[PDB]
Amino acid sequence: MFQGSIVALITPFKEGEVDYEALGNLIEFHVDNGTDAILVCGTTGESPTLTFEEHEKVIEFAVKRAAGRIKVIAGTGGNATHEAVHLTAHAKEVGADGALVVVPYYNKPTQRGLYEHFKTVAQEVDIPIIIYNIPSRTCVEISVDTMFKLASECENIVASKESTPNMDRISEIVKRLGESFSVLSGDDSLTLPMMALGAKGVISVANNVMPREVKELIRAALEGDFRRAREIHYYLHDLFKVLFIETNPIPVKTACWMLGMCEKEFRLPLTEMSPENENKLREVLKKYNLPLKN
Amino acid sequence: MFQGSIVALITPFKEGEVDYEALGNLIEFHVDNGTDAILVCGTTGESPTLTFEEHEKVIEFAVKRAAGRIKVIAGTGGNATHEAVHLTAHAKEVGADGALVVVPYYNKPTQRGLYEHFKTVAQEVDIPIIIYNIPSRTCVEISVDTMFKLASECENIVASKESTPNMDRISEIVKRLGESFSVLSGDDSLTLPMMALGAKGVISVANNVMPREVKELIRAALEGDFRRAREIHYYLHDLFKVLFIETNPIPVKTACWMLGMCEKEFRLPLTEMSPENENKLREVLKKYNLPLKN
Amino acid sequence: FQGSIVALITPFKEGEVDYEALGNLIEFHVDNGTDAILVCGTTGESPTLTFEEHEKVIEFAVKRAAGRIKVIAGTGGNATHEAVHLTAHAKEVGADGALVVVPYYNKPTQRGLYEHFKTVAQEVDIPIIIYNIPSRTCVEISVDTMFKLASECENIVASKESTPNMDRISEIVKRLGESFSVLSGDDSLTLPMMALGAKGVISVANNVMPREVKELIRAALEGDFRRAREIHYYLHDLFKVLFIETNPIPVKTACWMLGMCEKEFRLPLTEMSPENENKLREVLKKYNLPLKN
Amino acid sequence: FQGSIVALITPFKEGEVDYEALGNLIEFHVDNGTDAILVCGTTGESPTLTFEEHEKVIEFAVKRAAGRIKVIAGTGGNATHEAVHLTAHAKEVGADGALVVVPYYNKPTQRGLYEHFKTVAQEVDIPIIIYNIPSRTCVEISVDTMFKLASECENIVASKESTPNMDRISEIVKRLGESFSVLSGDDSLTLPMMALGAKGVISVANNVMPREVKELIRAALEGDFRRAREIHYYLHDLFKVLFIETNPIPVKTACWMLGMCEKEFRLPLTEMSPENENKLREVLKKYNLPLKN
Repeated sequence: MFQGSIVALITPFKEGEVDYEALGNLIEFHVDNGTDAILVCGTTGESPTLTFEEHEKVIEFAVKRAAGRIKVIAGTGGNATHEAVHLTAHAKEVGADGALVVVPYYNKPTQRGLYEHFKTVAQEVDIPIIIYNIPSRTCVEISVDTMFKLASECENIVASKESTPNMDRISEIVKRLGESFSVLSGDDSLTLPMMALGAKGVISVANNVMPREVKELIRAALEGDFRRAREIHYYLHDLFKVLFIETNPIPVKTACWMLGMCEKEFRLPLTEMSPENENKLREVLKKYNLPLKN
Repeated sequence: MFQGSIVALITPFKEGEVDYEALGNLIEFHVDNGTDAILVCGTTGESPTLTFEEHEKVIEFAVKRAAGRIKVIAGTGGNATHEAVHLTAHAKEVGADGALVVVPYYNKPTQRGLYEHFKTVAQEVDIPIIIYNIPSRTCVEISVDTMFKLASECENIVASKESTPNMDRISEIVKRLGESFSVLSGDDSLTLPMMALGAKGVISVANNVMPREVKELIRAALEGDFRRAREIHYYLHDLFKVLFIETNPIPVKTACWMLGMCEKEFRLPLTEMSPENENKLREVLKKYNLPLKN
Repeated sequence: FQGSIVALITPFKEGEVDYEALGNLIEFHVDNGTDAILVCGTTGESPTLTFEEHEKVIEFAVKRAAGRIKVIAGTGGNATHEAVHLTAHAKEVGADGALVVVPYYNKPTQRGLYEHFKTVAQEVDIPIIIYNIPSRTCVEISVDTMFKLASECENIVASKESTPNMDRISEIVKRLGESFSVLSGDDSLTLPMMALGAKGVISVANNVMPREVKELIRAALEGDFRRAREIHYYLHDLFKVLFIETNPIPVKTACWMLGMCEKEFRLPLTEMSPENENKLREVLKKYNLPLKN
Repeated sequence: FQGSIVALITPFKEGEVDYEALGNLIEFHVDNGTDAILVCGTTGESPTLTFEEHEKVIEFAVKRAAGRIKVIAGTGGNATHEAVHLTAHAKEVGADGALVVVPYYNKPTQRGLYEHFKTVAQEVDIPIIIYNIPSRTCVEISVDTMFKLASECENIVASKESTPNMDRISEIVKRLGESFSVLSGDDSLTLPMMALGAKGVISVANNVMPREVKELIRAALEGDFRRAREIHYYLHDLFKVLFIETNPIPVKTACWMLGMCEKEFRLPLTEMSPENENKLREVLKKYNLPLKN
């Protein structure tokens, strides 16, 4: 059921606090632009620097604002199982449609550890769970064997956001976990090839600024029209690349600021772009004829 | 122009010499199974252990025996420019339809060195040239910038065999180089996603064993029917994987032996598979109900 | 900061920090000559300790140590504001230094890393040790950034390097002051790093064979690498087995066998596979360690 | 095999091997204390030399050196039959040893790696040095395979290790005999590898500063790492710049600047990017070297 165009929403900041009015407008932005679901408090949403309480407040707020018009997925994981259980329980409590649980970063648990982590959370909270695999950030990877064991034991574990350049891994997951499981692209530039292999959508960064176009790419792929998919993919390629000229979400939050959707404010260790890179970004957005407010 | 199902043909040996009887039968095998072109003396053909002379002989043998019934591409590269020019000139003289020139391995030339290497070969020999990029073996990669410059300056540098797991590189090549350039998959398990991005075919290891099925996969992709492409892809997945249980071409040549197409003979440093892996290979081939003779 | 420093494990007992075990651990190192105790590091399962447990463990280590042994507090994370607060607390309770890991997971730009450490350093007047371990953080603080940081912040005085790149060690030693201190972040690399100029090690092996490791350090610091090699190769098997599974799984299991703590981890960490635990036991018995479990 | 060994460049002139220049290079090393010369190695552009030139260069070197300095012949490739014949030729013409690289590009299995070296070693009674450089060959010979080879063939006596993994060096030193010799395959890692037990280096840097490198090796062999460190750090800038571009592009260019050979490579190798060549010149000037070009 998790499919289509999903946006990894940035978390607006103002006066060093979560900017709820901007977040609210961001939600409306996606409701009227065709986005299928919003992921709040994810990596792109700067969850590392959000307090545990801001996490629960943002999730609760998003659910209330969206109010069923679009799905709301909450980023509820970390590298501590007990903590992930509590936050996932909260998401369940406040009405979130699903929980995105990242593979534990930094402490590099064994595969048995990864199994017990996800199993513990899934058996504790009756909410759809999406595994989030991104080795380039977590410095560890959940094996397909482990994913298979997890999806088989917990009807609760239904999908995986894959931020991996290995198409072979996607093939393995699609083939082994079967049709009731859903693979979601964790990288905009790889959505087309991943969907050609059976992925059901993408949890996108580019979605933050060009919702309609990304949505179109997804529908073309879902329809099996890859001639049209390629057309959109190559048109959006420049955007996909520039959004990563610096560590995500630095570029995407900066782009949203340029479009007047939020304040140009991050929380350390994240910082504003280098003037040179920020100008490259502005120039790319202009080529797409986006209405820049700042 | 170079597209479809192309086989990276093994080079059969017998009594420590090239087995021309077996090589001839291999050519017949591909002529009546619909293969689009035969590539001889590539990595899968054990070019590393073939003398310059055997290279020359295998290429002429392939062209003459093919007798115009199937395209013949000659593997003519190495890591020394002078000899690459010489062998490529030979391929041209004996009527090869094209030359596959690998990115120099081991000596890791600079990008300028790669530019001069390929430019020299292309300008000296008027034969269509396919660049062969495989970083996992050569330990260096020809940048897209270098490829763009070469393709722009040399009319006969028309394609690239890409054995890379980076779909983004494929996107970059398709987008930056003309519609007049052809990208060929250099990895059987990656053919589907690469063609979804615009690749025109594959220089395959698997079609040595199942040419009809692989061509069917290519046909579906070219027609844009990725639903059918996926069915073939996943059907052939076990085959694609087992053929790399040990360094290519050890398993594929062993598979050809089991099918009775060649002797189970390699040239050191290559060796026969371990008894255990060989048995695992046989099990996979039986699963595909292949007519094993050995 | 120099010598044999131990990246101490954090004992657990039925869901909570085991302070009696931790207390014995402190005396264990006071009695064996260890130069300093690092609490709440990766080896101490910092990832699964709440913020309150961090500050609690840090104060407990300082107060129970009572100046008998130097205490270093692991106070970093990937959020600058939190790191400042925890580092301030370490300073507040009297820790001798603060180990601040390079932000993990969010991969800050070098400018971000600069501002991260600068902020903590300028806010808390306590000696700071940068902790670089790319294999876990998935990002690396550049030597250019370290140079700039050490040049501007007088209290940024050292770096724990868990890197297999000896060239990076050479660049740091060469570019940063003679005063700056490079501490090995990998037991297996202590000898080569010290031959290059490193001042010591923040070890994992220290948790079970404090005297032998201290011996390795002394020989290296004395310039007697003939002897350092003798100790290095003798402890080689120990060094390797301690990483048969993700650290601190092996070392805590070893401490348990030695009767130094309960066999309890916090998920996602788990007990070793029975076959790897058997391997660990065999190695320990080979060093004739008095196992109690 | 030990001490300071030079991976000699191969001078070219008008598309042919420049024997006059080569002879002078040999005298240069006899005059400056180099322990052995390796001809037709990666640094000597073996990839672009014909089998014929390989034979010619090796025979020329032995005849010129005439025992005043040891001569090691690069005789390997990724084809076993070919390596046997070239190695046989090296022994025939009087080479003191043969360096056989781990097969590149075709990625043999460990069994193939075993058979490759075993076949060469059993066919030719000449001391053999294994050359492991994963960054170029794209495969690595495991310590297990090395152990099996060294145990089986008395003439497989050493390994040139171009790896940044000190743990691999420790493993080789500990597992293989005291007789087996590990030689650094990277100038910047000679110090740490020797601190671990390596016996010398097959260097690129001593092509231009033979005396200084020799002193580094001597200090290390004597166990005086304080002195080894000052030389290591003194030569760091040189070690670094010699790899600003793929070796041997920088070192051959340096030799040309020193007037030791013509500025000529064989494609696919090319002259340095202009900006990089200028950076190289600056570094050599900093060392006050007598530049002729």
